[PDB]
Amino acid sequence: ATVVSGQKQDRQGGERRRSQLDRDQCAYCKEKGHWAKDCPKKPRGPRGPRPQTSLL
RNA sequence: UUUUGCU
Ligand SMILES: [Zn+2]
Repeated sequence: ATVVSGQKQDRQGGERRRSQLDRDQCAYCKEKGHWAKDCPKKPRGPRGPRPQTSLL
């Protein structure tokens, strides 16, 4: 696959209180057990790799 | 809406 870093302006690095984000919690839905990267509410699947919807 | 969490 292709992967290239374009340009940047304001670097990222969010870190300032997270309620109680547990090491075994989700920072997406707020679920306990799965990770955000494993959140079943992620813009992935079942078919159609394209986040950020356009039409309602 | 929420990935603000090292492989
Ligand atoms: Zn989740």
